[PDB]
Amino acid sequence: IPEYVDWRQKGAVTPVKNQGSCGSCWAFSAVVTIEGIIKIRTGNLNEYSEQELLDCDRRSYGCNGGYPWSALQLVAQYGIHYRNTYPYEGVQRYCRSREKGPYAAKTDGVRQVQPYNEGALLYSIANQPVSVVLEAAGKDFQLYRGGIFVGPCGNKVDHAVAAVGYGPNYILIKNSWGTGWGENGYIRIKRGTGNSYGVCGLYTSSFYPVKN
Repeated sequence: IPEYVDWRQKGAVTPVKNQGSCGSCWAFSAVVTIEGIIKIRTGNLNEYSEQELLDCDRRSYGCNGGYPWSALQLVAQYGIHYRNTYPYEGVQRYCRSREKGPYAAKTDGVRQVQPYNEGALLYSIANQPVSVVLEAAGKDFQLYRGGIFVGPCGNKVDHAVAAVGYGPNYILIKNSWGTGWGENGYIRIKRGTGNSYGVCGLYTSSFYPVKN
């Protein structure tokens, strides 16, 4: 695997989104990975619906939070429409999938990255973007304006995000707080510190879609 990976220089990442007030980060995170794998397999970059996971994953708690792994199973069993067909509302409605016609994409399952393992995360990112969680509740995280973020933060992971690259000293994260946060919506979190949690808990639970 190479020293730098940035899926944006491969055209596999869509613009930065803003989830709003709704605790819909789990849905945001999942759709990053799905836009990623479908580009990698088909050579096309598409935007998919966070609002359909919001409404339709039963497992997760709508605007109160939820699970990128439940969302990514829903897309493996059923599929997902495009974003322009089932646009973001930032409120949980009921599941409208059956109304919006046949799914635009379906994936073939979901895998877990082995947790607490920087190298297994780096090797997964070198393959495609990955859904990751971290502790975002801290002020230092919220106030982040750019540079390689080192904390402070703990590991009471609370927020799902997508890892779309890495370098020698960082992992490159697409967040869902719009472009005025961070580096135009992105954060570079420090890696290689030897905290098996990863900085802010980054190594706690990572999942990626499987598409043949």
